[PDB]
Parts: sequence; structure tokens; C-alpha cells
Amino acid sequence: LGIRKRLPFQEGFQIMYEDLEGGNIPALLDVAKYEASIQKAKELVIEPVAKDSKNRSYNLLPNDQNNTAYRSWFLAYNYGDPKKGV
Repeated sequence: LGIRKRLPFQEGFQIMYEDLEGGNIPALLDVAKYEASIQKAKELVIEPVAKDSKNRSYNLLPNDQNNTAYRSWFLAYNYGDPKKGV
């Protein structure tokens, strides 16, 4: 994959949730409930899309809309507060 460990002589590699702290996936602006507020304000509703097209629930954070409950490793590594995370 490319996910290696620094200090590889310590035993135990484990990428667990609560380790990728600053890497909560953003929440996928709902572009269909928007541009319907610009064609209803010219003749802006910025909202996430907390549901799959097939009713699957994008796990949106309860009190932190605009950030889904999935935590990616590439996030929380790149945009993740170095020196304190992945």
C-alpha cells in the first residue's frame, strides 16, 4: 500500500480509528439542493449530502455537519496536524 511505520523496530502496526484524528472526510456539498437556490433566488442553500443515492447513510457527524464520520489515512497525514498524529 505504502503505509509503512516510522520506528519499525517497535512491535505492533495498527491503523485504528481515533488515530487518524484530523482526517475526517469532508461532507460533499449537496449540489442538487443548490443551483436550485440560485434559480430560486434569481427568479444560497449550502448543505451537505448526508445520504447515499440508494438511501445509504453517509455517516455525517451528529453535531459537526460538513465533516463525515469516516476517517481517511491520507487525511490526518497530509492535513492532520503533524507532530501529533499519523
